[PDB]
Amino acid sequence: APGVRQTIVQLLSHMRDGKEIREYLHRFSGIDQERFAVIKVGGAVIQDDLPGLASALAFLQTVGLTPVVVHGGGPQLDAALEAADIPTERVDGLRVTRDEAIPIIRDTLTQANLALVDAIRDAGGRAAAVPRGVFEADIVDADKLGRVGEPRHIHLDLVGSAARAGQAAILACLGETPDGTLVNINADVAVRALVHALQPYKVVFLTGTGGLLDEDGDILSSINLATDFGDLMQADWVNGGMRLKLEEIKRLLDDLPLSSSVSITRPSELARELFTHAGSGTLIRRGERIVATDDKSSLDLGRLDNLVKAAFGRPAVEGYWDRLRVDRAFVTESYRAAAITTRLDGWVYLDKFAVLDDARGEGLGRTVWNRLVDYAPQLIWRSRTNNPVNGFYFEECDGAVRRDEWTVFWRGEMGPVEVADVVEKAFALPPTLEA
Amino acid sequence: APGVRQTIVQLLSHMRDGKEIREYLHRFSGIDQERFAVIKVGGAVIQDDLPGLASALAFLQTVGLTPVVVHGGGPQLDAALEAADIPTERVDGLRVTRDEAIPIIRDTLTQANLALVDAIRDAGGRAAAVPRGVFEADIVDADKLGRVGEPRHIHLDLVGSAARAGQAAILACLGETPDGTLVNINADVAVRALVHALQPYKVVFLTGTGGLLDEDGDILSSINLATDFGDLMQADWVNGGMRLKLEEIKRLLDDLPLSSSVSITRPSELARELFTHAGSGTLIRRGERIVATDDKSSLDLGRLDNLVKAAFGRPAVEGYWDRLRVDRAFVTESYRAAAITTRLDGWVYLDKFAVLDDARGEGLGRTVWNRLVDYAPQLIWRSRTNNPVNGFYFEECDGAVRRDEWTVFWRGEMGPVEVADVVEKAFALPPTLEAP
Ligand SMILES: CC(C)(COP(=O)(O)OP(=O)(O)OC[C@H]1O[C@@H](n2cnc3c(N)ncnc32)[C@H](O)[C@@H]1OP(=O)(O)O)[C@@H](O)C(=O)NCCC(=O)NCCS
Ligand SMILES: N[C@@H](CCC(=O)O)C(=O)O
Repeated sequence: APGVRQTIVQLLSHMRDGKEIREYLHRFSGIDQERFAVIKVGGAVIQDDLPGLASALAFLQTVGLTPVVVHGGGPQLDAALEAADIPTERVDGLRVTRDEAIPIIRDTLTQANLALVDAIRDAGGRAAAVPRGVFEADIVDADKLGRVGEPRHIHLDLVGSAARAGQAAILACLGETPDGTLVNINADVAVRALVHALQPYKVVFLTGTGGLLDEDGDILSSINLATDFGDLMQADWVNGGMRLKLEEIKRLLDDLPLSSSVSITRPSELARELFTHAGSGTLIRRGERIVATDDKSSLDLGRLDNLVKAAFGRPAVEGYWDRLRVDRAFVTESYRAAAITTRLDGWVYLDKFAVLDDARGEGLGRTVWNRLVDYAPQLIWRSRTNNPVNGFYFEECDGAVRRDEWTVFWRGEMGPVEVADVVEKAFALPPTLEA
Repeated sequence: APGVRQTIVQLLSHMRDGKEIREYLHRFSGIDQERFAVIKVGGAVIQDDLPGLASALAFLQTVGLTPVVVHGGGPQLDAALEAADIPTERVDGLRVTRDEAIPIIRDTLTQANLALVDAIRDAGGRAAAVPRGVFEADIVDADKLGRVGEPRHIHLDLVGSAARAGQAAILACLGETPDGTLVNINADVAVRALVHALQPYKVVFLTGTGGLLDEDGDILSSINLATDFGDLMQADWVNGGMRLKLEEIKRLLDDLPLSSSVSITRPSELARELFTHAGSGTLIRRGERIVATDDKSSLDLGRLDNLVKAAFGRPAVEGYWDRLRVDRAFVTESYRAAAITTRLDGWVYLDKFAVLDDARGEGLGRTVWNRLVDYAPQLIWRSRTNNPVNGFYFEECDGAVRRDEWTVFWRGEMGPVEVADVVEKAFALPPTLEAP
């Protein structure tokens, strides 16, 4: 109680991710009991890597947060104890469970549950076993699915306790009925119900794969449901399986504020993912729409003049804006990330790419970038040999010429000797921000 | 002890620099508690920045790491030494300090000691006051230099005590003859004797400037005495002071094991310095030497084939090694890092750069590489897209062209036409290594 809370202040204040951590914590003080963070976790995780999952969640709690873990039984019961005590598995719609199957489920869930609760503590944490008592559900089928039910009220009583106790709540997917009868609850429906009730600021999905994947099989860093979602469903390259993950994640995020955001990762990266503007693994949000224009008189110059001053660290120089010509402006509804292109001897030129810290974190920088380079297949830009955005530029560039102070990039398909003459012109261009 | 450990690690394991801090712990878990560091503090730094000082020294103490911090009063001591008076004389090259200076010196350092010890604790740490009882010296010269001495034997019992208890041992520079006589001790001669006695993994020199400087006047991230010490000592931009500093830093490091490393940095930087590849100071190793040669014959190509199978995921194609026509090669004395340069339509072109993780971190990747780009001012290379070292490449290139699979870099002033030419060539060169 004494030594912990304190000896991480005067600890992670000498660490490198340290200031950036203290700051989510503080601002993530939309405490309200357990409004902290709901976390679904695959059954094939509690199995194939417990000590990690358990170290992961222990860190959260000893750092400040109060996770509300929910868990399934996949491998451990979809296999083992049913192909074993020989009741077999009956899949109608998707998964029924006659009377004989119940004591197997009850048995196994309270096992993994406890497995996890104890593991966390083993790993430095404080946790609380909540195997039954939260999910009150009706049995909707009877003659069909046998003994499966739907969450008709959430009981936070027991969760509430753990929260004030400094413990993580570890909840299994069993629910009584209004008459006290046991029944199974697939975790998809059960995370909806819980996440509505609590209204959390964060929603993690801990999977073995620990991510969600772009067109090129790489990890999909960030999704803007507002802009990116449409194309995403109606997209040949996104499988049916993932399409659901989406149809079902929007369903979640639409039930929460815009403060809210879901994160899919694997435990070993979960922390580096909740506390870095980088991240690791897919982060999703309702996000904002982007307005795209070429009519300057259609732009909050003063608001933008703020966006720039804030992003760069210095003020644009006098009457810079009134002069500015403007080929195309892409600005996010909130004005927290913009790109403005002028022209240069007939090349699309990136005059300002300005994005704010928290805007980078919601993955909007990326979102503005995309629409820009979906506009300008040939694009020239410069940057200071300092601006730490250079590395993001270098992976988007196709060309790059370095000098002591400036660095010109291109993203067209022209060649070293074709750009040659326009590359020189960007270097020649004068600073439009001060010292 | 394995109680603290277990958990204080189960935290870092999730911190960006968690891995390197975890390692230091494990290394220095028992019996070597006092073998981790010999932190020397400028008398000037206990003056202005005492709080920040304590807060670093404190942050170490609070993760497992128990320093042996040594100090020497400096300025506050000269000011006080002129108060009473009789302050001057340097007959030799060290000061002369006579009987009258003593009572002041001892009570001046003693106070500085306490000051610091109590400071570390306020900061949150745990420390020990060792104002005297560690430095047993003989007395250099009677008449000439007064009551100055030279350390002969180090009595480490008081520091094992501290270290053993999880406490940073704060040692002040005060001597004591074998006939009991108390005596003045020069900090440098005193730190050398202690680093001997202890054989630390580290020897940190804390200052205000917090780093050594290059010809440019920027900071000198590192040094590789095996290679860099000759060059540095003939250079006309390396003044006296800095020569004399490197000299001493060498005498220490020749006396420690290989793993040892001297850092000179600033209190605010100590963490970054000791737990990031980069740090915020000048870091010095004894290091290993590099050979340069036009003479493929004169190389262990069997080793090299490994160095390159181990760096890259896979090994060179069949016959790559026979075939190869070396322009120049720089291989490190241990074949943990090598640049191999061939020729391409005239230009020097970089056919192999391979640096193992362990070597990349010790700072050899750069040592080979400076040696390369020094030989080949105009250089053309290439790298795959998914290559770890592309960022360092891009920091070092003068321009670069990127295609999906590969990327061609270059250095040196080089006309557009000159460059597009050679570039389309290096894109053409076929895989000298096997595929993924
Ligand atoms: C650009 C250049 C390198 C040549 O290649 P190119 O024919 O123009 O084609 P590009 O290099 O532009 O195409 C490469 C890019 O397309 C992109 N791309 C392709 N598929 C993609 C995908 N699924 N997702 C995202 N980006 C994708 C990339 O962003 C990539 O570069 P990257 O490595 O930074 O990611 C050029 O500077 C050049 O050398 N031109 C001169 C031509 C010549 O023959 N010169 C000789 C004498 S005149
Ligand atoms: N990336 C390596 C060589 C890879 C290859 O050409 O096969 C280098 O340039 O040093």
